[PDB]
Amino acid sequence: KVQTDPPSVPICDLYPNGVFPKGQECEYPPTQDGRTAAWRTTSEEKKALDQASEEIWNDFREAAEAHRQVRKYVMSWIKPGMTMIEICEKLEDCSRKLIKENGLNAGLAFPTGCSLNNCAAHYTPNAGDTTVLQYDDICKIDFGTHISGRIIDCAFTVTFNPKYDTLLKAVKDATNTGIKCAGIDVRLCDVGEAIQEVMESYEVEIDGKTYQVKPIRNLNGHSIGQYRIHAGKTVPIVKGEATRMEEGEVYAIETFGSTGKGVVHDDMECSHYMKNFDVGHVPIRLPRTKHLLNVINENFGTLAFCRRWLDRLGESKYLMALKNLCDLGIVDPYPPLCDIKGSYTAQFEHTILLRPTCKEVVSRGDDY
Ligand SMILES: Cc1cnccc1-c1cc(C(F)(F)F)cc2[nH]ncc12
Ligand SMILES: [Mn+2]
Ligand SMILES: [Mn+2]
Repeated sequence: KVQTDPPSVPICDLYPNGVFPKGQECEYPPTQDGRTAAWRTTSEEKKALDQASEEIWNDFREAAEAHRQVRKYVMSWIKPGMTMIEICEKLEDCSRKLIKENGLNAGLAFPTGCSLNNCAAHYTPNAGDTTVLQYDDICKIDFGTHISGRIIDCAFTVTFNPKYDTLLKAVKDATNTGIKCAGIDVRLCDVGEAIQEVMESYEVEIDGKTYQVKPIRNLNGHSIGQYRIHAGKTVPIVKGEATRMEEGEVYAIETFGSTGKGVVHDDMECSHYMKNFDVGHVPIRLPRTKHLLNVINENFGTLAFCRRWLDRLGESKYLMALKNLCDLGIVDPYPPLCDIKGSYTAQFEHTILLRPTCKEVVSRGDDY
C-alpha cells in the first residue's frame, strides 16, 4: 500500500504493523558544566522508561506523518486567487482522510489557521468570509492532527513574493534555534533569549523599507498535554520565566517574527473556541446552550474547534448559545491576534518530545 496523489490513503494503512516513522532524533544540549547528555541514549533506566511510553510516542508519530503528507499536498496547490475558505476546506478534507478521523480517538486537533499579513495567529474563516489569498500575502498555515489526544501542533508560512524570503528565513532559523536550545532541565527564559538573539540578527527590506525582525513578545511556545493544546508551561520568544522543562514533557516550539511593533492585540471576528480544560461539569437548562455544549462535548471535548466546524455538523443559530458558553466560562474564545496595520508576520512551529533517551522533533520533515 502506497499513498495516492492527491493523498487519500490513511496513514495507518500505509504502516499495517502499527509502527510509524520517528521524527528527527537529537541528543540533548550539554549542561552548564559543559557535560554531555549523551549518557541518556545508552542508559538502562532511560531506555526502559522510553519503551514504557512507546504507544504514546508512536501515536504522535502517526499524527506527525499525517501532518507531513497533508502539508506537502497543500504547498503544491495553495495559490493566490483561492478563497481562505477553499484553502481551509481542502486542507481539512485531506487531513480527515489521512488521520482516519474517528470521533475523539483520531481527528483534527484544532482549526486550520491561515492568518494573513499583520495577523499572526488564530484566524480561520467563519462562514460567508469572502477573503481571497493575494500574491503579496504572507500566510501562516498552522494545523493540528491527533491520535488519542496526542497532538501535533505544526506550522509554516506561505508566500509567493520573494520579497519576504529573508523574513521567513529569520523565523525558520529562530524556530530551529529554540528547538536546538530546548531540552530536559533547560530554563524557558534561556530558550526565549536564544530565540530572540537569532531572530534579531536579521534585517529585511520590504518595498524600500528596512526592519530588524522582532519576535512577537506576547506569543509563545507551550507544553502539550493530552487533548490539551496548551498544558500550562509557556516558552518565551524574548529575553522571560526561569522555570525549567522536564523529562517526558511535550512542547510546541513556535516563533513569530514581525516587521510591526512585535506585539499582538485581539482583532477581527472570533472563529476559534475551546472548552476550558479545568471547567468541571456544569448543569445547563437553557435548551440551545445545553444542546451546543453537548455537541461540543461529543465532538471536540477539550480540543479547540471553530464555527465552520459547527456549520458542518449541521448546527445553525448557535451564536447566542456559544456566547453564553463563553460568558459562563465553560468555553473560551480565541480571537485572531494581530500586530499593527501594515506589518508582516511569519511563523514556524514544530512539536518536540522530551523523551528520556533523546529529543525528538517528531513533526520534522524534508520541507522544514
Ligand atoms: C490555549 C492557548 C493558551 N495560550 C496560548 C495559546 C493557546 C492556543 C490556542 C489555540 C486555539 F486557539 F485553537 F485554542 C491553538 C494553539 N496552538 N498553539 C497554542 C494555542
Ligand atoms: Mn500551532
Ligand atoms: Mn502552538
